[PDB]
Amino acid sequence: EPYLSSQNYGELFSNQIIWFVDDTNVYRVTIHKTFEGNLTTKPINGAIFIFNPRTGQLFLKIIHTSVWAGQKRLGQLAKWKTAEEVAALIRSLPVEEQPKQIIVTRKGMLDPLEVHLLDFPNIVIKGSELQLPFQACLKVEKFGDLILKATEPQMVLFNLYDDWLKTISSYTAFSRLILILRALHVNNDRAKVILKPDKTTITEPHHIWPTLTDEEWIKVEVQLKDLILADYGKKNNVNVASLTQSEIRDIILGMEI
Ligand SMILES: [Cl-]
Ligand code: NA
Ligand code: NA
Repeated sequence: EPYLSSQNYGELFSNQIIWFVDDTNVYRVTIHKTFEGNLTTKPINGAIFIFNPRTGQLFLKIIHTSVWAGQKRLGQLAKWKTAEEVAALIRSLPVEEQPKQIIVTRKGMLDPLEVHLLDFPNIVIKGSELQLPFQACLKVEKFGDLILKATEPQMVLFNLYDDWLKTISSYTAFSRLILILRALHVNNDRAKVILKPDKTTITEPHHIWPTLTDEEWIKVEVQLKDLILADYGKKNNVNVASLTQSEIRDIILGMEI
């Protein structure tokens, strides 16, 4: 499976078009109370996240619950549907915009993609030793509201780097994005506080993330990193002070240490 690693991910920022494909939340449920009072779940709209780490481009394919109607083994179906939708997107693009590499968030996507991309034999499909939680996008109201409200499947295009590439590298933007996503992933409440340093902190309507000065981003990034390491340390009973620089890099990236 896992070719992408914390020691070769510099590759991500070169000339080949690369997509991460996350199928984690294609078939999706929410917790709800039955009015009768009891706790249980109900299926809600899902999404495929398809992400280019150099450009910041996000293809968001909303999956309406109607696809599940009358089907068994929804976990399996979700994987096969994701592969079908990724293949469809590739075919819809001119050859010069088609990816050369697909990196799957989950190994379960390896085989379905191989089968659907049988007519694109030179596309490399690989797993990742990292664990980049694109699912944390669901905790961003913009995305959470859009997916939940959908009445039909649809593709919506976004960019997860906002205007950052005007002043910082893809690597630096990726590193910022991963800090944001992993922080949201592990502690939604604390991350959103960190991402709102001033009462005047706002996000532009055409953006995903707050408008912050260069200096404000530095502080945010320190605080997010601090949150991720403390959370990890608590979960794994490891003292943060004991961590090496390399271990810290691995933790942020979601890699096993
Ligand atoms: Cl760059
Ligand atoms: Na992984
Ligand atoms: Na700026």
